[PDB]
Amino acid sequence: NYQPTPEDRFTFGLWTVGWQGRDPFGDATRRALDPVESVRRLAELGAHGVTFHDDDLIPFGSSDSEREEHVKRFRQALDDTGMKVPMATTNLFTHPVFKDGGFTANDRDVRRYALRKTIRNIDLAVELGAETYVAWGGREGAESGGAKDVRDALDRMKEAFDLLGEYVTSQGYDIRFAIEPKPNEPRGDILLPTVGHALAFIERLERPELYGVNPEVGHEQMAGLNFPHGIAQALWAGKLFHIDLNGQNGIKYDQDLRFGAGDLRAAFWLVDLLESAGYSGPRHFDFKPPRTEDFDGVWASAAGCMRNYLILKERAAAFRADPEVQEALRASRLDELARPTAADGLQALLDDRSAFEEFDVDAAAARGMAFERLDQLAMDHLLGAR
Amino acid sequence: NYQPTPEDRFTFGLWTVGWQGRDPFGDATRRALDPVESVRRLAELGAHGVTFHDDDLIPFGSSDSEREEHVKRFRQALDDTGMKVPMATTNLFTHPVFKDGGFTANDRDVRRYALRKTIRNIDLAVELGAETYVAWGGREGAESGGAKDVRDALDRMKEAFDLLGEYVTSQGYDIRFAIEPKPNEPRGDILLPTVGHALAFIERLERPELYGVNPEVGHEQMAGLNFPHGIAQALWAGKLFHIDLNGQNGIKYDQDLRFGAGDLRAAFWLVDLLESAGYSGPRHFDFKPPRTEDFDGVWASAAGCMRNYLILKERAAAFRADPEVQEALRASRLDELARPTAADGLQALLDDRSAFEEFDVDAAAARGMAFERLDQLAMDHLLGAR
Amino acid sequence: NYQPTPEDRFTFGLWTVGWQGRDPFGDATRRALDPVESVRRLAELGAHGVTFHDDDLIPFGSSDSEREEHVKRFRQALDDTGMKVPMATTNLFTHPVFKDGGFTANDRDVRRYALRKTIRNIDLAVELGAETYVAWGGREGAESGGAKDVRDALDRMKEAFDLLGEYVTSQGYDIRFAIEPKPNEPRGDILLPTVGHALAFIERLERPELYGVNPEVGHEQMAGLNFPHGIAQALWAGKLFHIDLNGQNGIKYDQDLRFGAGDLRAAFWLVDLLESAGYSGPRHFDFKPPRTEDFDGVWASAAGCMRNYLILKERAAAFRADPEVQEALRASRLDELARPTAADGLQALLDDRSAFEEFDVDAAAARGMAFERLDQLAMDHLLGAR
Amino acid sequence: NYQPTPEDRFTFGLWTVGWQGRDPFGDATRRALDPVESVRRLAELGAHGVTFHDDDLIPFGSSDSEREEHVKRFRQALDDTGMKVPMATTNLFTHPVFKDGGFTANDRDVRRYALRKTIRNIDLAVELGAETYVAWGGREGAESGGAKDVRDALDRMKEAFDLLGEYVTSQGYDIRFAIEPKPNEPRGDILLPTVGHALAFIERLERPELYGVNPEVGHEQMAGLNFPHGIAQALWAGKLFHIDLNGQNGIKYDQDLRFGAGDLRAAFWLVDLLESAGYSGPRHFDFKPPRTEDFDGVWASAAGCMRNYLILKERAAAFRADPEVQEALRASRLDELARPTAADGLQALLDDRSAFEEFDVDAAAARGMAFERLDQLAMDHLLGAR
Ligand SMILES: [Mg+2]
Ligand SMILES: [Mg+2]
Ligand SMILES: [Mg+2]
Ligand SMILES: [Mg+2]
Ligand SMILES: [Mg+2]
Ligand SMILES: [Mg+2]
Ligand SMILES: [Mg+2]
Ligand SMILES: [Mg+2]
Repeated sequence: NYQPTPEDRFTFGLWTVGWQGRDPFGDATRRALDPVESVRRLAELGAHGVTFHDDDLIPFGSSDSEREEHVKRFRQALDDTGMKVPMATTNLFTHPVFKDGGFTANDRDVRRYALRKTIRNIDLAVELGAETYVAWGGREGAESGGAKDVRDALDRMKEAFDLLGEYVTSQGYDIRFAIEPKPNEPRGDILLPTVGHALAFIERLERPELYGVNPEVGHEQMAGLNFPHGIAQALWAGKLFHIDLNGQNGIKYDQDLRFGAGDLRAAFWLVDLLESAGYSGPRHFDFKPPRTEDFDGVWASAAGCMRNYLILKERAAAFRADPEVQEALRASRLDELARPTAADGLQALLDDRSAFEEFDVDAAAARGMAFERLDQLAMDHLLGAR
Repeated sequence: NYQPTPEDRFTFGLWTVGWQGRDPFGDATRRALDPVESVRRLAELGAHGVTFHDDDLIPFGSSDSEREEHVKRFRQALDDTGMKVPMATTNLFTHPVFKDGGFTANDRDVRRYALRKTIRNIDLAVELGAETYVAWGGREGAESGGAKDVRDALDRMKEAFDLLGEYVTSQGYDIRFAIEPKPNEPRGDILLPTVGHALAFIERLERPELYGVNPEVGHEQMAGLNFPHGIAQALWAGKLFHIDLNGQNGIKYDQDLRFGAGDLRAAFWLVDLLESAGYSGPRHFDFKPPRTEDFDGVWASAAGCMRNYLILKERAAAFRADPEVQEALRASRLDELARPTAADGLQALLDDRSAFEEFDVDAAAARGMAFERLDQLAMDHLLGAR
Repeated sequence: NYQPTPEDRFTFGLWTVGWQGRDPFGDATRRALDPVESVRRLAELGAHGVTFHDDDLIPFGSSDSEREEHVKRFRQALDDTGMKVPMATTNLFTHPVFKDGGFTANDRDVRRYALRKTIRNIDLAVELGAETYVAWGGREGAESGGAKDVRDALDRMKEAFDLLGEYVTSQGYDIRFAIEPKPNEPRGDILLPTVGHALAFIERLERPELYGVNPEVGHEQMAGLNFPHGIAQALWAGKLFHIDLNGQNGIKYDQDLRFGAGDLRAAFWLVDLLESAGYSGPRHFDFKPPRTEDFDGVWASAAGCMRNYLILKERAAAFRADPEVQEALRASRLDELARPTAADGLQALLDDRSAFEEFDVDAAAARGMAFERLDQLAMDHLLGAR
Repeated sequence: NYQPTPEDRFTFGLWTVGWQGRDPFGDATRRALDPVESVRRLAELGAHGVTFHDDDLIPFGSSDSEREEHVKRFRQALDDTGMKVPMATTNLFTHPVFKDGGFTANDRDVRRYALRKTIRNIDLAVELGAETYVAWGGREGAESGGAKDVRDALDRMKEAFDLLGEYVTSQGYDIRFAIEPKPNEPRGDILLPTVGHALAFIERLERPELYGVNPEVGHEQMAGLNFPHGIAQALWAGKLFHIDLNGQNGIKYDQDLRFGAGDLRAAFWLVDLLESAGYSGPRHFDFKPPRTEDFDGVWASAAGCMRNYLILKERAAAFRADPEVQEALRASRLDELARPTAADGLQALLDDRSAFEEFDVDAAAARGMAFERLDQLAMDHLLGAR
C-alpha cells in the first residue's frame, strides 16, 4: 500500500533524519544518530540510498586514521544493506571560519581552505560511487551592502567552480556538479538566490556542461516563486541534475517540512512534471523531522516523504490518463501551445495578412480558455473525487 | 539645488505621469494627458527624454492616416523641446485578446498577431531613434498548473525572440532587446520571474548578444530579493542594457512608487553601484503618481524621482571618497575579495600546505569582519551625519 | 455527487460572478451581467443566496425612481427563485471621491457623505432581510507616513461605527456589523490590517456586542498568517459573524481564486474547524473567475467553490470519525490541552512540589509529541488514501 | 555628537550583546560574556539599563545558593554603574521540555512547570526594580493543523495570564505584563502572531488593565505589516507598555539587525510617532550583532542602535518644526482629520442636505491630497537635504 522500493530511487541526507533539533532558540531534543544506524533504518523503510556532507560522516578535525575507520564502518553498512550513495556535498557553513563564506569569503586564505576541503571530499565521493556533487553556498552573501562587492564575489565564485572543474577533468572523474540555490538564511541575502540566477551563472563557467542545478522546493518558495515553473525552466535548459524535495509554508524561515506538507498542490504539479518529463535522477528528501518528535516520529516523518510522493504520482498519472482531461487539454488549446508559432518563417509571417491586417481581434478575444474546468478536474483527481 | 539637467539622462514613460489612477477597485481620478503636453512638462523639469508603448502614442485600432498624424505631432514636440526617445516597447497586455499572453498564448493565431504588432512598433522605434526595445511579458504565465506547459511556453518564447532578432538583423537596425522580469501580477505567476531567470533564458537564444535585461526595482523586491545584488549579476554578465527605477514597500502588489520611496537603503546601494560601475544608459523611471494626487502632485512626484537620485548620488560619492571609509573597506578585506583565490593555479593550490594541512583554522575564525562599523559609516553618510 | 443544496447556505456576491475582468493592466474580457440573471443562474447551481454592494444593485447616481425599479426587479427574481439576501455592504472605494478613504478620509465632508451613503443602504439591507452588514475599508489607509495620523484616523473610524450603531439601535433594526480586514491593496497599507487588529478595535466601540469580523481566506494569507488560527481566535471571542471563502497563492496581490484553490491544506483545516465549531452562518464566496474565462467558465468556477467545500467537509468528517485518528489525538495529548492547567487554584499550584521542585524535566522533555504521524493521517484522509 | 546619556532611556537585553552567534547552520563565533562585563560596557556606551531572561542571569538548574551568588554579583555591578533593570522576562523556549510550548504545551505538567518557572522570576524582577514583565510565547504554536486546537490553546493561555495577574495582585507587586507578538519562528505559526491579535486577547483577560503589548519592529515586518501603524493602534488603546527596537529586511527569518538597519523610513516614522505621542518608557533594543563580528564589532553595533535613534529623533523634530511642513500638513488636511466627523450628532447628520442630497461629489473628487509633496519634504528632512 503505497510502499516504496529501492527502484523508486528515494534518497535521504544523513543530516535529515539525523537532525538533533537545535534551532536558533533551543537546544537539541534528540540524541545524535550513528550514520550506520541511519543507513540500516532507511533501508528498512524502502529507501534507495543516502547522501552526506563530509562533516556528517567524518567529524571535523579527525585524523587520517580515524577518517579511514569512519569510512570503513560506513562502507560496510552500505554493503550490508544494498544502499547507494548517489550524491555528496561539502559543509562550508558550520565552522566559524566560514562565517563570511567559503568560496567568496573576503579573506583569501579562507577561500583557499574552502577549495582544499571541497577537493578532499570529491575524492571520497567518487570512491563511494556518487555521480553528483552538490554545492550549497549557505554563507556566500551579506547582511549589509558594503560588506560584499558582488561583482568581485561572482569572480571568486566562478574562479572556485572553474578550479573544481579543472580538478575533476584532470583526474578523469565521472562526476558532475549541481548548485543548490537559496535566497536567504543564514545570510541576510545569499548569492545566486534562485534557480534562475544559478542557471545564468553556470553559462559563464569555462566548462558549463559539467554544472547543473539542485533546486529545493522550500527555497524557491521562500522567494514566493512557483517551484514547478522553475523546475520546468531547469529541464528546458537540460540542467536538472538533482532535486531536493520537502515542504514549506510560504515566505518565512526555511522549514524543511516532510515532502507533501506545505503547498500540496505545488507538490502535485511537481510530481506530474518530473514523471511526465522522465526525470531519472534520485528523488532526494532534504527535510527535518520537527523537534517535537522522538525517534519514532523521525522514521514516521521519513516514511511520509516517500508515501506522499507515491500517492501524488498515482493521482498525477490518473489525471493525465483520463480521457475527459485529455479532452479538456484540447479545449484549452494546450495542443496549440506545443506547435510552432511561425514554422513558415519570418517572411511568410510578414506577408500573412491573416496574422494582422485581417485578424479578427474581437473574435479571438471572446474565446474562453476553459482553464477553470481543467483545474477543477485536476482538483478532483488530486482529492480522489474522480 | 539638486537640479536635474538633460545630461543626467533621466527618462520617463508616457504611461507614468500619464497614469489616470484606475486600479482594480476604483475609477480614474485624473483626466488623460496629451503625450505632447507630457513631453513639454517633463522637459521643463529637466528630463532627458521619454519612452512609450505603441498604444500610449497611437490609440489601438487607429487607421494608418491617424497613425501618421499622431507620430507627426509627437515628433514636433520632441524637436520643440530637445527631448530624446531612448527606449520603446509594445503593449501586449491591455487588450482582451492578450488575456492568456502574447508570445506564449495557447492560441497560435494570437501569438502570430503579437509578433506582427511588435514588429510594426520596432520600425517606429528605430525611426524615433530608440536604442533599446523592451519586452515585459506581463500576460505570459498562468493562474493554475495545467493551463500552461512551461517547457512548451519557453519554446514559444524563444521562437518569438529569435524571430525578432532575425528581423532586426535582416533590416540592419541598430537596436537591442531588453527583457523586463516580473514575478507575478497580473498573472498568478509570470514566466521569467526574476533577473536571474531572464539572464538564463537569454543564453539559449540564437543571437544572445542582442538581448539583455531591463530590471525594475520593485519587481525584484516583490520576490523579496536584493535588487542591488541582482543588478550586480546583470552587470557582471554584461547584460544591463536599461533599468527601471521606482520604489516598493516589500512583498505585495506592484506599487510603482516614486524612486527613493520604499526601501531607501537599497536605493542608496543601487545608486552607489550604478555610478561606480559606470552605467551609461538612461535612468528610467517606471512609476505611478498615487491616485490621491492631482496634476500638481503628478509633477511633484516626477520631480521627486530625479531629486532623490541626485541626493543619493551625492551621498554615495561622499561615502566612497571618505578616507575613513577607505580604511574601513581595507579593515573588512574588500581589497582581498578583489584578488584571485588561486592565480598560482590548481597544482600550486594542491601542494600548498598553508592552505589546508597547516592552516590555522581557529586563528582565521577569530578575525572579526568589522562589517558593522563599515555599515554605520554608510548610514552616517546617507543621513548626512558625516 | 457532491451536489450543493440551499440547505448548505452557500452564498455569492453579485460582484463575484459579475466581475468583468478589468485588472490594473487590462480591459474587461466579459460583458456586464444583469443582477437578475446572476440570481437565476446561481439558484440553478444550488446556491442559498446572494450579497451586494449598494452600487452593484443600483448604479451610482440613480434617481429615486430608477432606484425603486432596480429593487423591484431584484425582489421579483428573489421571489421567483427562493434565494435569500443574508448580507449587504457599501461601496466606499470605487468612486474617485473616496480616493483617500470614506470613514477616515482627511476631508470632513467626504466622511459625512460616506456615512450618509452607508445609512441609506442599511435601510435597504434590512428591507431585503439581511442579518449582517459588512464594512470593508479598502481605501482607509496610506501610501506614505505623513499622510495619515493613525490615532486620529482610528478616532474617526470609531466615531463612524459608533454612529452606525446608534442608527441601527434607534431604528430597532435586527442587524449586526462585521468588519472585513485586509492588510494592503488598493492602499499601500490599510487600517485594521488583520483579524486581530479588527477584533481589538471592536472592543473600543461603545456597543461592542453589535460588531464582529468577516475574515477572508486570501486577506490573512496576504500577511502570511495562518487563516484557521485566526478564525479560531475569532470564534473564541464570539465574533465570527460572517466569512469570505476563496483561495490565495501566498503573499502577493489579492487573487480571489475559487475556494479550494491556493492553499489546499489550509482549506481542509478551515472546513474542519467551521464544522466542528458549529458555525451556522453563510458560507460566502468572495472570488473572481479569472479573466481568461468566458461565461461558461464563470459558472464552472462558481460551482467549483461549492464542490470543493463539500469534498473537504466529507474528508474532515471522516478524519475526525476515524478511531485511529482519535487514538492519535490522545497520543499527542490533545485531550490534555483541553483540561485546565490549574483548576486547583494559585495557592495549590504554588504548594505543588511536583510542579517544580520535584518535576522531572528530562523525562518530560524526552516525550515525543507524535505530531508527524497525526499529520500524515490527516494527509491520507485529505487525499482519500484512507 | 549624537551621544547618548542615561536620560535617553536606552536599554539592552543581556542576550543581545551576549549572543554568541550560534544560528541554525553554524556554531558560535564569540565566547560567552559575563553579565557583569556586559553591564559595565553598556554603561560606558551611555545606556540607561539592561534586561534579562531568568536563564541569562542564572544558569538553568542552578542551586539556590549559586542563584544567590549570581544575583549578588549582578546587583553589585548595577550599583557600581548606576544601571537600572526596567524589564525582565522568562525563558520558556530554550530547554527541550518547552518544545511544544510553555503556557500552551499539550502536556499539563509542562504547563504547570512553565507557570512556576515564571512566578519565581517575577519575584526576582520585582526585587531588582523592574516595572514591566514581558512574555514572548516563542514555542506557543504548531507546525501542523491537528497538533493544536487553537480555541483550547487560547483557553490555556488566558488561564496562565489570569493566574499571573492573580499572583501579582495578591502579593501587592507594582509590575505590569507586556505580551510580545511574533508571527512565526521557531514554530511554524505562533499564537497571537501580531500586535492586533495580542491586543484583542488582552481584552478577554480577567484584569485587562494589567496587560499591554511589547511590539518588536522586525516581528510585525515579518508579516509585511506597517510597524508605525501598529504602534499607533497600541498607543490609541493605551497599551504600549514597552517596545523592542531593531531592524529587519522584509519577510524572512527574524534578523534582529541593529536599529536603523532594515527599513530606514519606517524607523523615521516610528521615532516621529514615539516622540510626538510622548512615549516615556524604555527604548529597548532587541538585536543581535551579526556573527561576522568580533567583540569590537559587538559594541560598535550596540552604539549604532543608540546613534541612529538620536539622528532620527533630530530629523523628525526638524520635520515637525518646519513651517513649510506645517503648511503642507494643512494643505493635505491633516488638521481636518483631527476634527470630529459629526459632533452635531446623528440626527443633525441625517437632516444635513449638504452631506448627501446637495453634496458636490465631483468637486470633492477633484481635490488633490498633495501627499507626494508632503512625503518629499519628509524625505528631504530625513536625508538632511533641508
Ligand atoms: Mg531548506
Ligand atoms: Mg537542500
Ligand atoms: Mg512595477
Ligand atoms: Mg517597468
Ligand atoms: Mg480578496
Ligand atoms: Mg471579501
Ligand atoms: Mg526578533
Ligand atoms: Mg523581542
